[PDB]
Amino acid sequence: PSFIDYFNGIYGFATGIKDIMNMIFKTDTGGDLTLDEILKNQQLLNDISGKLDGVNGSLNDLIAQGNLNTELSKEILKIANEQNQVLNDVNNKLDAINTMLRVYLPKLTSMLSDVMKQNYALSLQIEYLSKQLQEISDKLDIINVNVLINSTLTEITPAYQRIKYVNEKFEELTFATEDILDELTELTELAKSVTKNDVDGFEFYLNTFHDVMVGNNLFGRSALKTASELITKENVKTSGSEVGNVYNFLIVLTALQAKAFLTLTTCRKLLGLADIDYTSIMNEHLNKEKEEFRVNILPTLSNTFSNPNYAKVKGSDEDAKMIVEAKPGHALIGFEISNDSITVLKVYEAKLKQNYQVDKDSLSEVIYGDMDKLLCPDQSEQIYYTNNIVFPNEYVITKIDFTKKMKTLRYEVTANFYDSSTGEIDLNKKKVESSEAEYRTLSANDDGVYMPLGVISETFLTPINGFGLQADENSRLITLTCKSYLRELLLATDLSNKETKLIVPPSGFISNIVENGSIEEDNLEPWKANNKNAYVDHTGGVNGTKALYVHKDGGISQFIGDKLKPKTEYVIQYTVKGKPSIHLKDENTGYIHYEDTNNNLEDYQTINKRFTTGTDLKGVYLILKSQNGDEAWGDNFIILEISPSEKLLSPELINTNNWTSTGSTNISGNTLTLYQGGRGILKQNLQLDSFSTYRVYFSVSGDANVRIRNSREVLFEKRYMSGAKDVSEMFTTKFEKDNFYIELSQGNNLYGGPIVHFYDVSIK
Amino acid sequence: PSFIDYFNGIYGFATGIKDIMNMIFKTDTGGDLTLDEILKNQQLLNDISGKLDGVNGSLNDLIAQGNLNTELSKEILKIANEQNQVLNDVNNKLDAINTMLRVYLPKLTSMLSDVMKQNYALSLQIEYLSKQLQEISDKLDIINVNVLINSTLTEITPAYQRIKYVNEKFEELTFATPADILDELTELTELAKSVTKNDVDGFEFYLNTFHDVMVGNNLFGRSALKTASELITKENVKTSGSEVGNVYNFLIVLTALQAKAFLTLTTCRKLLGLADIDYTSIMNEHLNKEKEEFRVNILPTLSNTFSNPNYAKVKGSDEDAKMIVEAKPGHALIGFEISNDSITVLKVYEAKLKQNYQVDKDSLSEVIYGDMDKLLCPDQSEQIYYTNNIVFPNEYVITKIDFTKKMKTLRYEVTANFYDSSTGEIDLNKKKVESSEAEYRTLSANDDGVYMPLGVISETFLTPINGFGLQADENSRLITLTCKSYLRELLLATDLSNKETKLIVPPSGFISNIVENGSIEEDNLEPWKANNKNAYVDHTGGVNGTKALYVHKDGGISQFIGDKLKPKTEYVIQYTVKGKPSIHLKDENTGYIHYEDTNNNLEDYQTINKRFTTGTDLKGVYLILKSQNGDEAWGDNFIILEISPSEKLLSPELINTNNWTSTGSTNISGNTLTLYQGGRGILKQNLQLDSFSTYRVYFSVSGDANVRIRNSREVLFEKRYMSGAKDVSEMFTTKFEKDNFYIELSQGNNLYGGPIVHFYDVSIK
Repeated sequence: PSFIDYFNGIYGFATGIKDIMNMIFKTDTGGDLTLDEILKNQQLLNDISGKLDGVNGSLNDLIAQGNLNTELSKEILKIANEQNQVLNDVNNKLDAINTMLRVYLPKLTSMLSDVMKQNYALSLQIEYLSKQLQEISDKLDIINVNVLINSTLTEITPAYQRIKYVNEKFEELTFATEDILDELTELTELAKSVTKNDVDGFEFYLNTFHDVMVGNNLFGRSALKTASELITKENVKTSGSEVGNVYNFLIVLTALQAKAFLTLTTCRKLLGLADIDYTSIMNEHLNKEKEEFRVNILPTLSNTFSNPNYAKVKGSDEDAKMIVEAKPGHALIGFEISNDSITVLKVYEAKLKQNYQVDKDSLSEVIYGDMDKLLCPDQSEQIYYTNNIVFPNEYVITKIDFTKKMKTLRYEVTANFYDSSTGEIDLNKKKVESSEAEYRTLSANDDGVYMPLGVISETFLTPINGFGLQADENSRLITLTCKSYLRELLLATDLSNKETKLIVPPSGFISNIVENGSIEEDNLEPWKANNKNAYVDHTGGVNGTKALYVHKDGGISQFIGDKLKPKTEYVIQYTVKGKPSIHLKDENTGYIHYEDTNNNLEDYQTINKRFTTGTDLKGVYLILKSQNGDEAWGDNFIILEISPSEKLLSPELINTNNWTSTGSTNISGNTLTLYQGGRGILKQNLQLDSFSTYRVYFSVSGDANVRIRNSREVLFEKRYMSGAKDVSEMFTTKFEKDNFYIELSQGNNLYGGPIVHFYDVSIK
Repeated sequence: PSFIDYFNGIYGFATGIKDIMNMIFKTDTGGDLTLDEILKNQQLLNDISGKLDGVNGSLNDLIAQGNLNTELSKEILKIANEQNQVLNDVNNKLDAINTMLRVYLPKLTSMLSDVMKQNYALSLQIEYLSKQLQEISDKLDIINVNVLINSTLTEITPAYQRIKYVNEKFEELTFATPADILDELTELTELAKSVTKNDVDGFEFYLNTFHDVMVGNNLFGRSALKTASELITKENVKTSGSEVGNVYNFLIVLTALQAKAFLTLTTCRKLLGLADIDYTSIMNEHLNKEKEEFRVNILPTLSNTFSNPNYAKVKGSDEDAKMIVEAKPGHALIGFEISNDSITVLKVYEAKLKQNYQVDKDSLSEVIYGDMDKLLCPDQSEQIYYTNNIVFPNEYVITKIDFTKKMKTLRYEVTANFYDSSTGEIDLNKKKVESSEAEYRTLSANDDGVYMPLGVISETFLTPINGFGLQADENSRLITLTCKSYLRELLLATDLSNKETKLIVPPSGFISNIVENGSIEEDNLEPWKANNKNAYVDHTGGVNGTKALYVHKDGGISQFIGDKLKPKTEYVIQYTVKGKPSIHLKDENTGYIHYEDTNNNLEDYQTINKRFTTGTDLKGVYLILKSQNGDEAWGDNFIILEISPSEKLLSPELINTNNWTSTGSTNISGNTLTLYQGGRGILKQNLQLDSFSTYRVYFSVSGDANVRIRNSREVLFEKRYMSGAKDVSEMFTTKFEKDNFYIELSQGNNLYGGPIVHFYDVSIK
């Protein structure tokens, strides 16, 4: 589960905790004593009143039982009235204490609830970031332990254990809370053990945690440094960059510390103790850790991130192409390639606001499906022009083309100028391509090639500065490495202690049209059941969800006709169990776009297909029934709009009307003829792109020589000599694109009479 | 944050804390055994007692004066007895509370006020030294180390953390010191109960283990001092001091930790009214054992030389200049500092000595020099650094260091005056050493500037300088100034012998500046002043945590500094400012404008530093900070330094036409020399050259010639230019000679008759 709200940085929740601490302090419960002192005085007055009241009762009873004289009874009544006045004063004080305690208890419960509210509001972010931390930690099963790591762990685990224990137990008890003192026994014990001055108390371990993190030890290193060196390992394959991962680590550390200080203040207030204002110390710790990370950690980190995983794939080698394009004001900020059933690529766009921030409102998601065929070949070889583009700062990638001509993979990137101060991207473009001199070829192999997979995006969505593809032929690996502006955004917003705003890449598809596809909201306001059957089976679904179910003949339907397009391709996906039947059906007209029937899926199976739409569209809706009369239940309904893929157009270039001939040579329609004995040649000027590839076709008879070259560089040249029946040849252009020409020639002396012929000479 | 005050060494704060502990012992609390007596119930218990005593007295009078004698009277006796029990409990509680409030509270509040007042200065000193030691430790590497270093760290980290935290917490809770006073006393008593509780892992246990690790009584006989010295002595560690000073600073920090820990322990045991133990004996034993360990097993194996900590790329014109870093009569050089914030500047500290090389705080003059980058660095034409480490004997203190950059070479001459160890007077008995000739090193011409030294060149505490050396690395193009100190002797004589120690610390601030309150830290601008009701002290502004001067409309903040100046002497101005300021050093009389800085759209704080000269009446000059036109701007860190004048190089001509001892057929016509072919004649001229100096000989020769500048037994230069000798300038040195040097212009041939050879403009410069 991911959160769509901003993250606000460490400064964000630091200021939040400061506000909560101010809220705790401003409250004036009693302002006279503490809880323990209140209860001690309560017991004191209880015992005093009990003894005095027993005495007075005994006196009154034994004097009323037998009255003897006038003066004796008079003085007895006088002293009894005086003692009763004293008892009334004692009882007044005791009732004042009782009222103080009765206004104390509920006030403290309300304060703890108000605390826990914002504490839980914050805890979700650190929960997701700690989940990512655990994901990166699982990869540490192959990194052997070093003396540095051993020492840092043995030094930090006690303080960390104690701080985590205190925080989690305080949260647990404050949640369990929602006389009362008998119920607050555990909370009071915790507050008394946490606010206790001791040689090895809680504040001691907090301070030593900070000192071992920032590195204020006499002869100790900063634990942030060792943690970054551990995270920044080559064997560890994570989704984001190194800046992002060490930033997540710093986030979890500062969150632990801030929650600890908050629990400390809340416990002090619960016990009625004085207010110490730990805001200053918390800010000192957090800011010192931030400055450590900024000065001695961040500069030596990489801001480039690649794909974490690969997948064996086979892609048709038939001239593929795609164009990951952003809108005029939008930019590219992240990718994700999924290869469960279909090889889909989601791309995130967004408007920028300032200091490379990402506008959450404008966050859009585009889909592509040509990655399989593009990146990986099926049977016959492949070529990739490996070159990591690196645009300068202030430029953000907006368009990334992939043009697979014959068997090459060439890509061109463009970066628009982004003003850092403002959030606008002007139409000042810098175009780079994959240089020629450095290409790498994957040989034809029966098994599939390893295509990138997973999330290619910074831990927090940010603009992309550079793009590159790499290929390894020894292992047939492919990697897509991008470059982000996270260092700049951090140094500008969070490491300068200013307002931060960040977005985390979500796990699901934002663009999917089917609302409540996962069916997590128990109320099916989007969906609906026609007949009194087919309901929400909570036990079913993708483990912890609420699946849609069908029994007899009543199918659950959802209207999604409007949010579609005509003839545009779409991708359907859904997990189901039993014998289901899914149909994307239109009420008007009997057109059936997607239909899935007859699937004895005893266990949950994930079906993913592609289709097209062609109808009125406005009257279309999704339907889930049961095959014939059986029962079945599904979940995770997804319908994605994949962007149309453009077909690579190939101009003929060569035309019979552009054959500059010299000497005895004749061009008849579509045939060329060079006569032996003459010094003639057929030169033709061409217009070739910069770093493109081209394919020349010839059908030649006789001895011939052909050279496609420039004045100072030659792309292709060959004398086929006797045999030249038919030949197709690939040739590249490199950084040239100027004054290129083809020469059909044959230089000999006393060869007269015979001739050489060319047919179907073409550049495609 | 330095402090200009005699840092009395371990002996100092040791005896101070011993006195404080004895005073704490002398404090009398009495019967303060009722700690679990809430003092905030005095009024309640007093009211209850005052209201119950009346009833008790009424019952007593009834049973006494009353004539009733019956079991009724017996029951009345029982009732009175129960009321008396209640009253007696209330009165016992009230009496305990009153005693604790009128005997136990005033004594302790006074005692703790005194404890804190005395700990103030010790805390200041030890906090500065702790900052320095933490910088050093940051400059350390502990990744790849032995088993002994690892064991010492394992053994010393927990106790160190515990003791440091406990000291800081006790200091905070004491400074904390009505319901607030009693709550703070409750916090102090909780901390005291935790510190003094009977467990094997108590504060005392950690103190004793800290001592055992400092002395070497651990598993491996490895004292923490030995690992500290081994880690600080490595080549990678570059600090502003020697190994002696750095390990002594380590010892100071840790012994101060221990002493303050013993003080907190005594204060806690007294606050809880516990049996006294007299930790003064244990404190003295620990500190003396650790000082003895340092003196015996650590100090002898340390080097008392300190070099430059940092380097900076810098260039310098090939123009020749002479500099004389000297100390006034009776003074001595005790430290330097090369700062290149904006321009290269050299602070030099001079002070009179008192005894055992102790520096006098009162006499701590500071001089400034500005021609260090133009002297230590070349611009575009190579450089020759003469490198030799001088080492004077004991009782001799450096007073003058003279750099003479005659040509493209660098060489220095040091002078050391005799110093009496017993008294504090430095006689005028001088020993002069120079940079030996045979060992010079050349930096080739390179477009990129050379790495000039930078940082504080001085022991951790200002001490006299014994020897000086310049070293140069050609491959790395580095330059280092390695000086030698007397800290070992000053310590063996004062501190490690348990005697009154007096140590000063490099102030880390241009004391020489004439702008009072330049940093503007004192909120009350008694020196400065505002003409109009505007331009005030912006506390939020300034170098992070300071109080900057501000200007808005047309009222500029001014400070009078006309007197403390000189006419035509060069000065350096420096100041940080934000906004659009306008700084002017203006004289009320005459419209002369010495320094003027206007039009600087410094949106962020920028540090402007410039040089200038003064020429006016001077007595009516003052500094002014206004805003350009009408904008606003605020600055801070105002500094005006008087740089010592630099002397220009005077190079004797030496060669005069009136001293040409000619032999054979040779003729000298005015400024031309002519040797006739066919004759056995030669032109010999005697010269007077200095010991370790360089000279440049210029010739314009026509014909075949040979020239040799040599002595009777050594030759400085010799060359036969043969056919072509149109013009030639040659550098030559003298080495350890300076006696009977002569130039010979000669050409030896047989049957060559008729032609001649001519020399012109032959000069030695």
